[PDB]
Amino acid sequence: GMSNKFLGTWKLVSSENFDDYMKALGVGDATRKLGNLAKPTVIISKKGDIITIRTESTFKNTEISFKLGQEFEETTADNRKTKSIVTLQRGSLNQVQRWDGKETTIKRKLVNGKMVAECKMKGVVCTRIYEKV
Ligand SMILES: CCCCCCCCCCCCCCCC(=O)O
Ligand SMILES: [Cl-]
Repeated sequence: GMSNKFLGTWKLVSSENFDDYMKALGVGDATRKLGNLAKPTVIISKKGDIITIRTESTFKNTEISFKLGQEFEETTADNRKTKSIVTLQRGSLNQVQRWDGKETTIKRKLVNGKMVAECKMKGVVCTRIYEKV
């Protein structure tokens, strides 16, 4: 299953192309301004086969609990009501969000101890790097 190296508290240290990714989601100007200034902490925890990913930031908090491969209702930070699935592909934790005929992916993988989150929407790719704290 998911590597236990995912479990723990993660702090954003780098974000690239987040503004254009938010635009792709349809996020308004003022919201993106605070979204680009946020330095969220991500906590990944596990209770049995239920994985929990909590994101904490001054602006917004989110939390999703899921089992690999099983669709679930999700509310994103920008307040999208999506049906989402998390899968494992070569150790990569890949989350797909679907809503209003749209689709975006957030792929999380471990690289030299860092967690690297690739966010894709249409032809827009955003990379966010976290470090274990
Ligand atoms: C939680 C801070 C950002 C809040 C601003 C809302 C803009 C919508 C962005 C929602 C998708 C976030 C993708 C980041 C994924 C991650 O790095 O874990
Ligand atoms: Cl923050």
